[PDB]
Amino acid sequence: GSHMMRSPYEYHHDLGMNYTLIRDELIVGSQPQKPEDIDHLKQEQNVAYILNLQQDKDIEYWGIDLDSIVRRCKELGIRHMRRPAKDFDPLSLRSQLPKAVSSLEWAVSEGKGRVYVHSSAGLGRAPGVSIAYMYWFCDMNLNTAYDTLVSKRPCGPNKGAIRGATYDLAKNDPWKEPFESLPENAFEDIADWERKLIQERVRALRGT
Ligand SMILES: OC[C@H]1O[C@H](O[C@H]2[C@H](O)[C@@H](O)[C@@H](O[C@H]3[C@H](O)[C@@H](O)[C@@H](O[C@H]4[C@H](O)[C@@H](O)[C@@H](O[C@H]5[C@H](O)[C@@H](O)[C@@H](O[C@H]6[C@H](O)[C@@H](O)[C@@H](O)O[C@@H]6CO)O[C@@H]5CO)O[C@@H]4CO)O[C@@H]3CO)O[C@@H]2CO)[C@H](O)[C@@H](O)[C@@H]1O
Ligand SMILES: OC[C@H]1O[C@H](O[C@H]2[C@H](O)[C@@H](O)[C@@H](O[C@H]3[C@H](O)[C@@H](O)[C@@H](O[C@H]4[C@H](O)[C@@H](O)[C@@H](O[C@H]5[C@H](O)[C@@H](O)[C@@H](O[C@H]6[C@H](O)[C@@H](O)[C@@H](O)O[C@@H]6CO)O[C@@H]5CO)O[C@@H]4CO)O[C@@H]3CO)O[C@@H]2CO)[C@H](O)[C@@H](O)[C@@H]1O
Ligand SMILES: OC[C@H]1O[C@H](O[C@H]2[C@H](O)[C@@H](O)[C@@H](O[C@H]3[C@H](O)[C@@H](O)[C@@H](O[C@H]4[C@H](O)[C@@H](O)[C@@H](O[C@H]5[C@H](O)[C@@H](O)[C@@H](O)O[C@@H]5CO)O[C@@H]4CO)O[C@@H]3CO)O[C@@H]2CO)[C@H](O)[C@@H](O)[C@@H]1O
Ligand SMILES: OC[C@H]1O[C@H](O[C@H]2[C@H](O)[C@@H](O)[C@@H](O[C@H]3[C@H](O)[C@@H](O)[C@@H](O[C@H]4[C@H](O)[C@@H](O)[C@@H](O[C@H]5[C@H](O)[C@@H](O)[C@@H](O)O[C@@H]5CO)O[C@@H]4CO)O[C@@H]3CO)O[C@@H]2CO)[C@H](O)[C@@H](O)[C@@H]1O
Repeated sequence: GSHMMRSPYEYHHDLGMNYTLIRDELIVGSQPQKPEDIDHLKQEQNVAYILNLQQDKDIEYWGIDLDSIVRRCKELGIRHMRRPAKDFDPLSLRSQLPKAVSSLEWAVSEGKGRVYVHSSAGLGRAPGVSIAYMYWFCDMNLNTAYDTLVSKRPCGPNKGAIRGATYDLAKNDPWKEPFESLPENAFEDIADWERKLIQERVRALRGT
């Protein structure tokens, strides 16, 4: 009916799982709600991996029977991966970014089909993870990676968290140069050695 918009971006769980193709290897969207959403993704999008960024309490709140989703994945040869991060929490997204990205980049490199990256709405966590991936592993800077995502799938993923994760992986002696004491554009882009260091540390998180 008639209604003021709660916030700038709203999650309409009642409209079913939604998603957006961002690059050919990479889909970002909301939680699959049923085993049938897995079949959809296999049949329509050649998805061979699911990266789920939700906590257990998210999954309980949204009433999802994750065991049956995961069972369907196994039946269809899809690999289902969990890397939880807190909802509405940019410091949690930041802390978990490197592990989440290692799972996504591993899957893309394995090459069996597309990767479906999701959180609850795919408005916060999953877009952040995807933007970090395109920045660190697809030879862009942070602003270009950010716009690649939000121009296709509008939302306000937290840029500071991604930039802060880039610092966490790349900066020598952080205690000497705290993130908060550095110019705001710091680590919006990276030198070649930094890009190589970040990639080595991310790939070394594989299977951890
Ligand atoms: O109930 C929830 C569920 O949660 C846990 O399982 C999840 C797990 O936490 C989560 O990471 C993910 O698992 C993914 C992973 O993120 C992906 O990256 C991918 O892992 C493969 C990896 O990319 C490959 O490199 C390969 O891993 C090799 C390593 O390269 C080797 O070095 C060696 O790793 C060992 C490592 O050196 C040590 O530090 C030590 O940490 O142990 C490591 C392994 O013992 O071996 C591994 C191979 O074992 O192969 C990986 C492919 O298998 O794919 C993973 C998905 O399978 O998602 C999980 C699912 O939610 C929890 O652990 C579950 O029990 C729990 O049910
Ligand atoms: O630039 C625009 C916009 O960008 C940013 O907003 C983004 C936001 O930060 C990001 O987290 C996301 O927001 C999503 C959210 O991730 C989704 O999950 C969905 O939210 C619904 C959620 O799934 C439900 O569980 C429910 O949340 C309830 C909780 O169940 C309650 O417990 C309570 O949680 C509060 C908790 O007690 C506190 O500890 C703390 O965690 O705060 C929590 C909430 O403040 O309340 C919430 C809500 O009342 O219902 C949720 C529906 O609201 O949908 C969200 C989008 O609507 O995506 C955003 C956009 O990309 C930026 O941060 C903003 O400032 C900026 O305006
Ligand atoms: O040897 C490697 C490298 O060394 C030298 O570069 C160093 C610079 O000389 C030194 O000044 C320092 O550069 C700073 C810069 O001073 C500072 O302004 C900041 O740069 C900002 C820009 O000011 C800002 O406009 C924006 O840049 C945009 C850019 O306009 C746009 O064209 C596009 O390409 O993307 C950019 C945004 O991603 O933001 C940047 C920062 O994000 O920060 C710099 C910090 O490093 O440090 C350099 C360190 O190497 C040589 O001059 C150089 O040619 C050598 O290759
Ligand atoms: O505004 C006009 C500006 O233009 C010219 O600078 C340009 C550089 O010459 C050019 O190379 C490019 O800068 C790149 C940079 O080379 C690249 O290394 C990267 O910079 C990163 C650092 O890698 C990263 O470590 C981090 O730097 C921190 C640093 O760790 C910290 O200790 C302290 O020094 O603060 C730094 C933050 O400034 O962050 C930056 C990323 O922000 O990416 C850079 C941006 O693309 O572009 C420069 C600007 O266009 C002229 O040389 C210069 O004199 C003029 O000021």
